[PDB]
Amino acid sequence: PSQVRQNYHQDAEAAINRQINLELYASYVYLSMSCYFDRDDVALKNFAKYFLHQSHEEREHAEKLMKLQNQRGGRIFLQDIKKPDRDDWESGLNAMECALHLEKSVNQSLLELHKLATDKNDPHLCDFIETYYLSEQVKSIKELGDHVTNLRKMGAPEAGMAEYLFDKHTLG
Amino acid sequence: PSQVRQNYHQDAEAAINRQINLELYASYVYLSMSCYFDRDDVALKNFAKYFLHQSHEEREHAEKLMKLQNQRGGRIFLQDIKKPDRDDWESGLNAMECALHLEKSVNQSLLELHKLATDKNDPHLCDFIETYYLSEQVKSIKELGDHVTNLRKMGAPEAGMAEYLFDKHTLG
Amino acid sequence: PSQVRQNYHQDAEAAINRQINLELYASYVYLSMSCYFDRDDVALKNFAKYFLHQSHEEREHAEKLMKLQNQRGGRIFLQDIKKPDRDDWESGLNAMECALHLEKSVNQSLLELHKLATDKNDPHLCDFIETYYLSEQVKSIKELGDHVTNLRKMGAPEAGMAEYLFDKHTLG
Amino acid sequence: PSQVRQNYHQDAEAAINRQINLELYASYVYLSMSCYFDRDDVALKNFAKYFLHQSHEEREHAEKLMKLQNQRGGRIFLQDIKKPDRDDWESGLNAMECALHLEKSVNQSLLELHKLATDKNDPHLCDFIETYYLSEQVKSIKELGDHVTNLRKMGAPEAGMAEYLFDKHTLG
Ligand SMILES: [Fe+3]
Ligand SMILES: [Zn+2]
Ligand SMILES: [Zn+2]
Ligand SMILES: [Zn+2]
Ligand SMILES: [Zn+2]
Repeated sequence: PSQVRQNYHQDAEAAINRQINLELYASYVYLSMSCYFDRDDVALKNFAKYFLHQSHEEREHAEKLMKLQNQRGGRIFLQDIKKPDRDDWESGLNAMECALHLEKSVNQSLLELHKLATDKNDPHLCDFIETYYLSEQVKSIKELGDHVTNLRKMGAPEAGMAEYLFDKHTLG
Repeated sequence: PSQVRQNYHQDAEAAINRQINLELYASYVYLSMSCYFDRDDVALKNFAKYFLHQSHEEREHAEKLMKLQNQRGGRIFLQDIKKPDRDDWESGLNAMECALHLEKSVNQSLLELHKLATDKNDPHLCDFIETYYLSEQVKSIKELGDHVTNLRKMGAPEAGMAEYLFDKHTLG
Repeated sequence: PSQVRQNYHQDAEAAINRQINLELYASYVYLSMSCYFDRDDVALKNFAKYFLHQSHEEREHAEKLMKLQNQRGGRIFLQDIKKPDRDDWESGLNAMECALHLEKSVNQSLLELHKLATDKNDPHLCDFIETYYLSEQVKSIKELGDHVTNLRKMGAPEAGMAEYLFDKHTLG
Repeated sequence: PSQVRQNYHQDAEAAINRQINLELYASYVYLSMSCYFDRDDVALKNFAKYFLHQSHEEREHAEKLMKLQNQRGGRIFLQDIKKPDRDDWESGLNAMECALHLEKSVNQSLLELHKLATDKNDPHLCDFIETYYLSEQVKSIKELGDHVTNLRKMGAPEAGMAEYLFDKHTLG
């Protein structure tokens, strides 16, 4: 094995590779969303900016897991990054709902990774996930839930000014 | 011919004179729009500011074509600047739709000028159009399309707050 | 069609979507390379930094094509991002040779896109490619060729100090 | 018991005392290494500086465990600090290999301490180890593995310039 490897289970290595792919997939979904709001028939620049930022953040998350894998003496194996489930995201409200679902899915994967690390008595990996991933996900989920709540109350998407004014006030 | 003239077709010279007139016409249309929004019964100051800026930009475009004509040793021949098609522009949404149409018309003229320059093997003129006109037009068209989309979604012109709030948030 | 669309062929739209995928693929290849040099048994930090920068640049290139597609009124359709051809890049010299090949492949695709835009009399798209893609690619190819030349002369990969000293002096 | 003591097992107290001794031992090993590279017949000043820094860091680690022991109401019991296994460390490469082994040994001890804290349901102690010790050790191990890899590739110790140039470029 690698000269640095210590207390690092093959299962954990495999699970980290899976998580890298999921974070890269999430980045790609956000990029798709960002583009949608940049269309001339949608034209919500602050929704576009918000989702592009999220795309860049999920990239960074993937890169930090790659750094971990090498720090522990595992080996990164990349897989195809699947295309997002859709090209047309329908509305600001629908995109925020889809983002909430995605973030909860990523959180579920991270909780399964923590359970594996706990089972394999790998405290460094448990601490890493907690320190850099789990509080970030809880914060993200709460922010997206707040956005969904506000858009729904305002009357989106049927009330035409709702997404416009949300774009200006909350996302601007 | 002029002592500076080289590789500059009489057709191209004539087409540049036509384009000068079209840019001056566009400036005048924008000025008309700007004034409309300054009326006491319309009273949308940021629409007025937006169209006055566009008027000044289209002037500048005309003046840059005049500079080109003299740089290449052509001769500027000015024509009457026709009055705009209307005095009353109806609404913020209607003015933005009319502006989009105008910008697409100007773009079409520039594409015809580029085709002529290409046919006449005039790379300096092709590059000039591309460098200073074609990307400017694509950007303008996309911005106006985004504005039209937003105003329509917000409910303009029948929803009375739509143009008011668009004036404040997007154009302010 | 889109309200902004003018002089934008369906073929060109499709070719831009293909190019977006190729740039995203290139970004992923560079990311794979970057990771490789971060392994404890490779341990060349400036090679890793160099390829991570290239990964981020190719992302940016993809995002600029997405912006173009929306500016012209085309519609972005994303596809799967295929995994790179390998996980183990063998040596600094081999990775630079593979990067040179990749950059030439991307250049070839851009030259085919320019030929299509020329055929379809789309000067804005021709100018865009030239302005933001073709000189960038020529510069990249020349830089990678210079790196390959230097590493080969120095004796890489068999001369053990060659990649070490190149990492320090050229990439540091 | 101490007036502050709460949820702090006698086993944990004993294990912390053991860890204090191990960190003091590691500091002493590093000091020995540092001195070696300061000899007139070895004369690698940046190797000497690197190991002296590591010596001072391992002191600090010991002192932080002493602070913990008193914060939790345990009592520090010091033991002899054994001399390092050798006086002559042979080469820069051999010292880095010996340091890697030592760091892995210290990590193993910390993982055993975390397992004990987990068994004894002592979350404050688990968190302390994770927060200040486990990520520090993973980082140290990866850095030493990278150094060993580079020195081996460069041809150390038989290639006479390898340690000289590594001292200048990596450690300088
Ligand atoms: Fe040197
Ligand atoms: Zn994430
Ligand atoms: Zn103009
Ligand atoms: Zn590129
Ligand atoms: Zn220590």
